[PDB]
Amino acid sequence: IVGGYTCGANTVPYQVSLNSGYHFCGGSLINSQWVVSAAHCYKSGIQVRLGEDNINVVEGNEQFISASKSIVHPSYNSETYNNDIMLIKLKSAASLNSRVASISLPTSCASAGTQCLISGWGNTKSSGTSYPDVLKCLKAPILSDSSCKSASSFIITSNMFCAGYLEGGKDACQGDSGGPVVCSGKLQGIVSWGSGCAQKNKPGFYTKLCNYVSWIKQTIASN
Ligand SMILES: CC(=N)N1CCC(Oc2cc(C(=O)O)c3cc(C(C)C)n(Cc4ccc5ccc(C(=N)N)cc5c4)c3c2)CC1
Ligand SMILES: [Ca+2]
Repeated sequence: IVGGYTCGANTVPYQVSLNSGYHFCGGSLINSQWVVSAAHCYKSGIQVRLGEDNINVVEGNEQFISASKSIVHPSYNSETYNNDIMLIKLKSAASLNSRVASISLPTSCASAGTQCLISGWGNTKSSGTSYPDVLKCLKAPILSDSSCKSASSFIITSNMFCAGYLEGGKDACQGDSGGPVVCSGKLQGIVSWGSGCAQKNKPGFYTKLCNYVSWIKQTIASN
């Protein structure tokens, strides 16, 4: 997260860190047994870490649970990033309380102009590299699909939205991948891609989660 702020310990209780010997991606807890992240976060050997603030210190509210199964969306396209979404099942159910909590799925999509909360342990610099230990947060508005298409020279589908600041300076970044965009208490997005971070006319792009609720619900119901 570039140009954001320290969230505060456990203030984003659905935020997870995916760990393979080190933090590599974020995710969102959607019930006691399932996390949603980005398909581009797929790898084997995933441990889900819940209840994290400082990812380098055991502070006492963590739950570390191995993944039993990962399911990348059947139509994920790694060249265009279309359908950048993956479900991860936990080997055991997480214990839910104030510091570890699921985030509601949307019943309708979010509108352009709404300020949403984006969070992660990604790079905090637009030019350099600096990775934080504690969770960072950013409020950013959803931009119109037309604005997003005007800015970018890459493929943008109806399964993506963009959010952020066309002037630059505030954005998600590498290491925030897979993490949440929450708007009015609903998980509306997954950190998916961007041309650099916080650069002028290169906003963040996000998987448009509202398009996937049926797939999420049926996949969970049958697995
Ligand atoms: C859509 C498409 N097919 N394409 C072609 C390939 C391009 O891939 C690039 C281009 C560039 C570039 O410099 O232009 C960079 C720079 C970086 C690092 C060093 C920061 N990465 C890795 C990265 C990883 C995750 C991110 C997650 C989120 C956001 C964000 N801004 N919200 C940025 C992210 C950036 C990049 C990935 C993207 C456009
Ligand atoms: Ca910790």
